[PDB]
Amino acid sequence: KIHLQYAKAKEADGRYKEAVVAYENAKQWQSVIRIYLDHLNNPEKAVNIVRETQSLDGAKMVARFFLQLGDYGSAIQFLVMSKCNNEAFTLAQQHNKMEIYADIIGSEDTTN
Repeated sequence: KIHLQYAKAKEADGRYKEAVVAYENAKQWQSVIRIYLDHLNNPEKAVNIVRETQSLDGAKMVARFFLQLGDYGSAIQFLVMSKCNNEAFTLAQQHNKMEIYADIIGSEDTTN
């Protein structure tokens, strides 16, 4: 919580130097994602928490911004749509319909 205090303080400045530490130490994929996706935009940065700390829908912000390509149907599942059984399945249909991309989302945990 002390780190989160310094996080709010430096956020008022704007330097995400170690505020990501301030967040993830406080177990904030929330604040990590807010700051990085807001500025860093690094898929690896958010994917850190996404693939080792189970970041929920904060990763989904990254995909919400990065789902603007033909092969980004993987991106919709690259971040796993958080917990989603048909959101990413609607996205798989959505290309025109993408059965190949649907089974691509079926690379591990197709649908639930």
